[PDB]
Amino acid sequence: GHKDIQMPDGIRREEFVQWVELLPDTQTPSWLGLPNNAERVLLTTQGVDMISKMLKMQ
Repeated sequence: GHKDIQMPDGIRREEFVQWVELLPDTQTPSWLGLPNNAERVLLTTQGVDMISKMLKMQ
């Protein structure tokens, strides 16, 4: 949505490490610049891959 990542205003490394350690942890592909459906596409591909592996299994 309208929210976006804000770069730290600090000038020392400690502020940067505190900021990254305090990251929201709700990473979405939109962080990378990719569309948010990229995760859905990747999960679909992984599910198809698991289906193929299970089919090869028997």
